[PDB]
Amino acid sequence: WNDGKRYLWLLSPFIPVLGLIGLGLFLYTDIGLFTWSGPLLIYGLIPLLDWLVGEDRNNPPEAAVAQLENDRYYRAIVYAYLPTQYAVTVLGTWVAVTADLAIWEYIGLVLSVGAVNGIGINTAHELGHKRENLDRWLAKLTLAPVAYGHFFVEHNRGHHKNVATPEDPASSKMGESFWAFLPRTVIGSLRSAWAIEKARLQRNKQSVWSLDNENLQAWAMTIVLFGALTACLGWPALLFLVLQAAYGASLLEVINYIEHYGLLRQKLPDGRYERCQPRHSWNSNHIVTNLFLYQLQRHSDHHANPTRRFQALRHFDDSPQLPSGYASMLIPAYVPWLWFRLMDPLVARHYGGDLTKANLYPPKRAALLARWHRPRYQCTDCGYIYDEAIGCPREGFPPGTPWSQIPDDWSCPDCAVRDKVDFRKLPA
Ligand SMILES: CCCCCCCCCCCC
Ligand SMILES: [Fe+3]
Ligand SMILES: [Fe+3]
Ligand SMILES: [Fe+3]
Repeated sequence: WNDGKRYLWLLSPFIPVLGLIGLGLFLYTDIGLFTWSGPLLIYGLIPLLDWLVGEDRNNPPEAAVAQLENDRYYRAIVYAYLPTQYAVTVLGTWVAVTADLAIWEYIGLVLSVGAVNGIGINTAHELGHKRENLDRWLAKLTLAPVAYGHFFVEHNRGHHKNVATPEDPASSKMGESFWAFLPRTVIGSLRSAWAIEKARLQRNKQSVWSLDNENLQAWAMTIVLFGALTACLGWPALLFLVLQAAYGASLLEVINYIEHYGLLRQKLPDGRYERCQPRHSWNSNHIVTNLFLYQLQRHSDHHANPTRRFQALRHFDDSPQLPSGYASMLIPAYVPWLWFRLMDPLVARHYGGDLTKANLYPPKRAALLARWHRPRYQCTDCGYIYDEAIGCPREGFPPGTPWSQIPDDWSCPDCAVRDKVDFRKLPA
């Protein structure tokens, strides 16, 4: 079974090359428009190829899935992204602090570098799920230029666990404007990351202000990079880096807004939420954007099986579908009323006119209800095996720890989507 779209994945590592070409053209021909090579590319060009080329509801055969995850080329693709984002950042900073510029082209440079680092954040997300030790460090390195390093902890252990619940500071509520959502998600991510790492360290009988704190390990790389650039160039370099990092963080947060807008997970008869399923996240199958990003828009199979590699994701008929691709709907997300008009009918239709099973904004509940309501152990998902003789030293359990001493709320440390009570006791 020939994959077909094998070499077409190369567009994903090609975006930083596009930014580099734009910077080179600006430096050579001295034309201002070439600075805006990022905003134009991700606002007018991509949501034009997305219109030209339609859907694709295709899945790999089950037999071929075994060998798709053992191909080194699909990992070389992701690895190739790294040694061009740093080049783009360095060149952009040098140009912004050295060459004479007007205000608007300075803004264009900021936006271009920020966009490159936002797709860098996407690559970091793709890298941080793999259980290989080297990939975690590579993801931490990738998150450095955008200065948002706590993502590696938060996404892996507080978002994938609290999907589509009124507690997660990463799931939208229907009726909530984006600008009323950005501070909430940013602050909640900070607090949750700090709390998670402090809890783990305290369980390990060690102070939070230690070199083992992964948040500090992630932020040290950003501190080092920014300090080196500032020492080489000066304060304007620091200002430019701060602005571009802010824009990249905004780019990540708008996608977080889009993914799970309005959905909700139903409580089990006992006091816990049901396991995450493909019907708890929006999905789309637009070819061009799924090529420029690493199969990102299929945020159902990944977000219910957070170990399948990006080349083996599937399409599920039960999931809700977006009107278009992600890049197609970024302008109709900064504008609140337009986004509401586009989305609210779709949510109501998906829930069959019964909006008592939706994540409703508390201040706007009554209006929406008036307008729309017309009625040895193993993990069963990722295969991780816990052995009493080996134990889990990272989580604070020394070797020789009987299964009874594990807390009931403990979750699988490869996927964090199954609790202790969901494991299966393997036979001797
Ligand atoms: C939850 C996965 C994070 C995805 C990060 C992508 C952010 C950049 C997307 C830009 C699309 C135009
Ligand atoms: Fe998500
Ligand atoms: Fe993920
Ligand atoms: Fe697991």
